[PDB]
Amino acid sequence: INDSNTPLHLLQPAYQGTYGDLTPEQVKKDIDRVFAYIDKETPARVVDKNTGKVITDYTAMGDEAQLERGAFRLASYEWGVTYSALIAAAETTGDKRYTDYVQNRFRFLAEVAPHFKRVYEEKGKTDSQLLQILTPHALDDAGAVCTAMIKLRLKDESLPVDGLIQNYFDFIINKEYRLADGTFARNRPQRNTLWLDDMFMGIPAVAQMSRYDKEAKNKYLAEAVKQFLQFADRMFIPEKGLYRHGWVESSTDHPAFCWARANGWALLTACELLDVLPEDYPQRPKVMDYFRAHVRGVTALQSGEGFWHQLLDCNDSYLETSATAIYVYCLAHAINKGWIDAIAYGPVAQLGWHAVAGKINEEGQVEGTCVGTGMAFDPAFYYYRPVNVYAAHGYGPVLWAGAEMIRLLNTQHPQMNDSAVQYYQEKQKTTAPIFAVDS
Amino acid sequence: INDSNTPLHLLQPAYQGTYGDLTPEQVKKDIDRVFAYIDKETPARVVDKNTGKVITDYTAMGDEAQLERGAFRLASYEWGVTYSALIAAAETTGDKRYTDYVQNRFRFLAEVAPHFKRVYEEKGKTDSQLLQILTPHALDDAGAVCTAMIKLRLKDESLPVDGLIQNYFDFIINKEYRLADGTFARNRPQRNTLWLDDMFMGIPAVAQMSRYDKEAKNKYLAEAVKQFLQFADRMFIPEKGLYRHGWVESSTDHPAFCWARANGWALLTACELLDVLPEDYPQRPKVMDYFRAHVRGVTALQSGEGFWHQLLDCNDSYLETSATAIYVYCLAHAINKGWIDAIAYGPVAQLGWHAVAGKINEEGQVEGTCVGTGMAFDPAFYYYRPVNVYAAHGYGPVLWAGAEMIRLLNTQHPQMNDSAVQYYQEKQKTTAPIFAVDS
Amino acid sequence: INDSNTPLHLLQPAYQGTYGDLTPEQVKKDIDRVFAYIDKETPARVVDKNTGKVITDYTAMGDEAQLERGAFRLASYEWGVTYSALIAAAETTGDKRYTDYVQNRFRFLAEVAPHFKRVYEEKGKTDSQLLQILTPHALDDAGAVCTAMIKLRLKDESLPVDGLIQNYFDFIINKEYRLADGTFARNRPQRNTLWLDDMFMGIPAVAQMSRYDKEAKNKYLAEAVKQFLQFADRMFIPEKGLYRHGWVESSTDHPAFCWARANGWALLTACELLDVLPEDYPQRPKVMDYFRAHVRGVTALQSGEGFWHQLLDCNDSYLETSATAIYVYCLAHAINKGWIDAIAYGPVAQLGWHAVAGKINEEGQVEGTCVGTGMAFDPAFYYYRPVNVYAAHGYGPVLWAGAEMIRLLNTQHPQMNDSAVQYYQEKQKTTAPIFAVDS
Repeated sequence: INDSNTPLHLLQPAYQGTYGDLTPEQVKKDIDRVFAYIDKETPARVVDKNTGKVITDYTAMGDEAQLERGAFRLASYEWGVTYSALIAAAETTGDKRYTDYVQNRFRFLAEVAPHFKRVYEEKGKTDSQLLQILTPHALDDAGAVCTAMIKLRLKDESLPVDGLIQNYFDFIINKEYRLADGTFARNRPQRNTLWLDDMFMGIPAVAQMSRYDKEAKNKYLAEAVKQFLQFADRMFIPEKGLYRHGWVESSTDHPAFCWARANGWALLTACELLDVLPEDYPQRPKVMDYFRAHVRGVTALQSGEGFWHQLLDCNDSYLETSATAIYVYCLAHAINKGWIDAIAYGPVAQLGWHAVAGKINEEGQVEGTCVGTGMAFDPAFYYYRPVNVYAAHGYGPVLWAGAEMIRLLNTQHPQMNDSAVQYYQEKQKTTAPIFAVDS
Repeated sequence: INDSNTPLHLLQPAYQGTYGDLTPEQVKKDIDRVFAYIDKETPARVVDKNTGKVITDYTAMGDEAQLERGAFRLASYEWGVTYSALIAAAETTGDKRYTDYVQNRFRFLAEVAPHFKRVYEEKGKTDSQLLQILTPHALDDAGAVCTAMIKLRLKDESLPVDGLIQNYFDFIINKEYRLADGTFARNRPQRNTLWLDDMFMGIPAVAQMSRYDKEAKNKYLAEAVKQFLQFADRMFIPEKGLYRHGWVESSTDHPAFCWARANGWALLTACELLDVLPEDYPQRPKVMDYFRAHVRGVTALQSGEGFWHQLLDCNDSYLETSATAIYVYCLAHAINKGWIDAIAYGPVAQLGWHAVAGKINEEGQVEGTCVGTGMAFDPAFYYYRPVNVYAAHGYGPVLWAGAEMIRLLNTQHPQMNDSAVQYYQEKQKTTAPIFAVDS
Repeated sequence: INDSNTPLHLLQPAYQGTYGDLTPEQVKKDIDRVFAYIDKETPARVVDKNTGKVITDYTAMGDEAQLERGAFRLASYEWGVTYSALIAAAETTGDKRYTDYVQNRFRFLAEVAPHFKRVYEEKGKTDSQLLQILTPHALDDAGAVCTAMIKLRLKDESLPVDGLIQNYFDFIINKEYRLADGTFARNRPQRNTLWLDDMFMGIPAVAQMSRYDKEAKNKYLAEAVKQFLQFADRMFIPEKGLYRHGWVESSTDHPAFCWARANGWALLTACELLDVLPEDYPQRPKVMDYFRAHVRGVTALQSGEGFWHQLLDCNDSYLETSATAIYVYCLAHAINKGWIDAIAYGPVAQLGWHAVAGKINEEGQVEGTCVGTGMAFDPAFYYYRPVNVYAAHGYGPVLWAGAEMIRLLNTQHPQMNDSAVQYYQEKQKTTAPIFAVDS
């Protein structure tokens, strides 16, 4: 084996993860494993908190009743993402089990919410999970879930979630704290702080409400855009093509910690907003320009393992799964929508999927996901955020990425060429390992 | 332990070093350990170089006499930093032992210098340590020590260091080699070379002399500023917010090796100069702008361990203690002075202190300090500079950083919020792990 | 051993590879080891492909005849580089063995080519290595070899390579696929793709043909420049000072994978072109500006080990030998030619040579060379390219770098100063470890 008798250029590279060909059947097998797992870990039942006995007489129950505790909460913002993912997966795969799940959980929450409200009113206390639904106090308690409920209800008028949607959205649009200019804000950890996460916690709900409330379509399109641009003005870093995680209004400098998951939330927000805006919307160009600039900054920092780093621009920080999945979804979606180039980005998405699929264990858990994480102004905090299989943030994104990869693989015609994944818009009529595209 | 039954977001991160709360008492305990150590390793006595017998009849001694050799030289530029550090520490802590040390060493050097001069004149030879004091040949032999002597003498007219100050400063201002435009320069390793280190070796002395010589105040303020800006024009790299270690006038390109300690010296020079300049000094804005830009470039490159890298912009180069300490001092000082934002930078300084305190061993030595280091035009030289507990460069900076951290902690009200260090200007009236700041 | 009794600043650093002084004799010893090895692995004989029996009656042979297979192919583009390297090495060292080798191989190929053509015409098949020579189909099949043949023939009118040169160049200039604007291009892996490698596969041949065909000098100088600038417009990344490996015309974004070897090919192309252009050529300034900007971008990313990384701007990608060697050649050449500064770059080249020489094993093989590598749009492909001693790409560059380092060391007067390699244009009259340059 030498230069004269071997194509050294065709030697099998020693990848640590998987590389190369991907079939939509394999992607579906993997999201089905995650789906089967989360299905059994998100029970839609009321039980006695002391004995675990199933409660079915909701009119009679009291402060002993709670939602059965599986590994993941049904109405956390993390699960808001899962619900949106499964709505999308039903569409790209045609597997109605995915939407049956969302139907079932939403109908269950709609059914029981009023009874728990009555318990709270009579007893002064109830399941803390129900207080999140009934009395949200932050966009984290409302937006992602509200967004998914709007999406499904617009596909099914029989879905009885209007009461929940109105409650959630009344909080978002009328009660949530904002800066003087209206930008969704927090007073933690500092007064008048913007969190990159709130682009995603707040904007998709507003964008979807423009579709749900006919009377307020223009008003909500404009508010969704206004939020987007008021956040991006302050938080985007044009020199890097990345967003800072936080921005404190009083601070005279605004240090950038380009945390991967929140950068995922910003990329996903652009996708959610661009899914709704009319193609001739007058501010669409500015939003699209921001999206495209962010795509370029994020993708340049993909690691050799296909994952992205916890701090995106710090290649000594750990590789994190949930952000990686979010980016894969966004990139596949943007290619599918015609927003970004398939030749340039298809292989990025594909490699990212290989990376993510390698973290779906035999049980269907998603490994390597950063746990719930707030805002810091030092790098040690970010570098050392724990990872755990039970961090709920991994699940939605993996499902959504898989769903979108199936669409991408069913539309495009990727093929290995010279040992590299290449995207082709027409099927190449060759099995040669190295080839030129015909005229 | 899962998403439903655990706050995974409150799990204890597996830090390698310490993180979080810091009390001024702990900082003081640590600088006291360093102080006790250096006190016993910097003897202020004359001994016979052959027998070690203590010499007290200075009028009678000859070329056998030398300063007793402890681990660290009393009048090296490294110890010039230590003296300035201890002057500062006495002020922020109120511990007069720190200034007693400086008083003692300076009075000893003032006392013996004239006798060693007489030995040199009569015998043609004396202790090489005394030749550095009596006949300096480089800013390294004069500036940092002269600066500290001016600082203390202005606080104590009984301190008999005027002869030493005049000798040192005559060298600096009249004998030191300069470029055509007056910028302090060297002819090593190449003709007409600027060393970033000389910002610190030369400028603070000139700035302090403006305070010491009433007649020449304006002249020395102007020269200090002129040096600063003539160095920064050539050596600052605006695209990085960092300084190059060296600049050779003849070279048509000026490669940047952003060596951490010398970048510390440049940051410290800005602090020393800004401590002296009137707030309405006409060139102060340009100096402040340079300082602020350097702060932003340095802080962005802090590692996940709180240390900075030997080459700042090379995250594969070793983490170095002395530079880290210098940055901590500069950042705490700038916050204390109102030059930079506390919310943005307090946690940077605090993490850096945790990092540094972890390198103060039980003996009181400072580990991980880069040894004396000249100028190169290749990266291997910088990457492989040895570290040693006896590198004197670590001591001053750790003491000075600790002193300034005590001030910072006694003024600000930092507190953990959502597992991250946050700086508050008013004490928050809560022990909740996660909280919003009140209106 | 402490601060008072030891120059800690003069302690021996624990380098992993070699550092410091380099003699032209040592460099020559190392290239002689590589040369002896490749000499025995590149046999210039025809043999029966079944038995290995040497064939000397070329007029009588048939489709059984092939070039004897040693470890490296005689007319691959990799060996085109080797031939140019050895022409250069003969000049800087005066060792005629180097040019005797090239003479021998070129005369052998000139002698046998017509016989193999006759076999191909009569039998319909022949040695695939001869089909590359006789019927090139890509610049890889022609340019580098053609370039070397022109170079030697212009030094020796008796070298009977005009038929091969005309055949190769007819392909390059008239048959090779180009973009609409004339830029040499490929239709793999995508339609209308530019490969950074083709700067080197195509431009030097065109530049040399301007010297070989008197009638077409102006025409070929202009075409060489036009190619250079049409490639660089699209492929250079001014913000990084680096080139992207690929550029697909249809893509709306052009992702940058700054692959080290192809960046070497672009740097080498500038050297080959600048060797030919008149110093008053009207577009020379634009070419020189591109060269100088690339020098600055490449050199800033040299690792602490002296090697450069497989993806230049990804410090977590492997250190690669062939690119490193190419850069060393380019830098030494540019210093020797007066194009870049010796003080700034001599130590870069010198360290790079130490790095490369450490990969020349006792057998004379070159270790750590990336195998033949095509174009990807994901980083995993690049990060995981295999390395192999039989990758032919290492040999030419090491030889050429060594040859040019000998010239550099025989012209300049480098010397250790303060433990760092420093370049001096006049021999310094001192053996002191640390010194100032005299007035």
